[PDB]
Amino acid sequence: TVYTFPDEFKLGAATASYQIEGAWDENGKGPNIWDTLTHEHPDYVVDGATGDIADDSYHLYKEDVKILKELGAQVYRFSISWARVLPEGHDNIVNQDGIDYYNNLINELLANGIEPMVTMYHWDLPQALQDLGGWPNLVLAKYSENYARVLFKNFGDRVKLWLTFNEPLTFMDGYASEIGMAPSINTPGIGDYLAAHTVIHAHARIYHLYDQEFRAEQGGKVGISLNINWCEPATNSAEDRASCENYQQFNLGLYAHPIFTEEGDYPAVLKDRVSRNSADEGYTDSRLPQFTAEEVEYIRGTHDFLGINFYTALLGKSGVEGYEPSRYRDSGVILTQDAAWPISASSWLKVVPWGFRKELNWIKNEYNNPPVFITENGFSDYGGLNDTGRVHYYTEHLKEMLKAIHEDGVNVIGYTAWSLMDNFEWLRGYSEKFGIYAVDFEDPARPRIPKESAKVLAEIMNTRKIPERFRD
Repeated sequence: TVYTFPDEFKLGAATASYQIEGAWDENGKGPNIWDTLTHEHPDYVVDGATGDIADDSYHLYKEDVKILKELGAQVYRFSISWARVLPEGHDNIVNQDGIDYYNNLINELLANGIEPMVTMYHWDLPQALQDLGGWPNLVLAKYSENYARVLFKNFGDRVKLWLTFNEPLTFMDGYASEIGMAPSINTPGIGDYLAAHTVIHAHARIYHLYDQEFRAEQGGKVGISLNINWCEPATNSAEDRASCENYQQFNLGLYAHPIFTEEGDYPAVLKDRVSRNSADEGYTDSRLPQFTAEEVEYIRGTHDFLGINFYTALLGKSGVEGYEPSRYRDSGVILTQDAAWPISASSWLKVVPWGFRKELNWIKNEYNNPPVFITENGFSDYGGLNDTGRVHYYTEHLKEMLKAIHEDGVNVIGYTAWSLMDNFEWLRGYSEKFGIYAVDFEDPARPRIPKESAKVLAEIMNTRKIPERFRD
């Protein structure tokens, strides 16, 4: 039984718009911040790669559905490109080609018995909105509401699973480095916190919009996808344990405390440590923005489930490091990775499957066992179809998740593998492969071909259990 998926549990695979679509300026699509980064700053990206074509899923979406059907996916998580739908960012112009494209994809999925799960914002902000400052400018919360209204109105009759944002912990870092994630602005410790603040407000406005304007008719669920690494105490000391709690609160709690707790607001440790550090550095005002009591009440409770992206673990020990100011320095933990952990093709990603179970338990206890949908989990290599490392990664992580469900009572409701196919891996270009299907980026037809991991995941989805040969 510990190896069998619950009957209602949903299994599938995930992608994101800029990573797969191409057609970056086709049929009225406006430019986004990743068009700008890859066009103006190819020195920031491995091989100077761009998403101009990527998997060409704008043209090849029927092929994506075909492979999802072959895999046996019950759910397909994908994102909508804001600037494909609203080319100017604002809602004055709706691009009918963009509406037609996502309707075509949704209708194709449903005709093939696959449920769509839609991420509204997966990092591809319209450049016109970044020109106002982007996420640090709170005016984007209302713009985000207006974007979501267009999405609910056009697609919500057929889409019943929504994520407002994907990994704001990551995309806020686009405001903490001059050479990093789009829009590549160097305001660490200041602009990244402002970006988080706007995202939380935007998420809450979108949830309330759904309640007010769409839920009665559409009957779907709205969540958010938050990434989090497990942080294992370097030693069993109380002080190293404290540092790991700081990590959870500074990385997951930054977003999940305001939304998923009864109290709301940011975690106390986040407010207190930033306030103290800001005072010590001579600022009149804390670098952490504040919610009013009315905002705390508006934001808390804005969820129907929690989306989690889980990949890896770190070791945490008591202490402080990093540049002043920065979120890492403010967090009061010294982070490392254990040399013994198996590696991937991504410097940050080590294979630590038991960390997944620990993280799921941390979330269960902190947030009172919310329904959790694993919206990403996956592994990188540099190429190859006989992807034994990826097969091991998935079978181990799925076993650890099933223990969390069956042994630990964690309410995990679904799981989408990152990714359906090799795609544009952001600053890593096409150099790091996360797909269960391989794609030849030198072939204009971009054929998708199954790796061993696709075959193993198909076997898992078909049998609804971990095969005997992968059990302990």
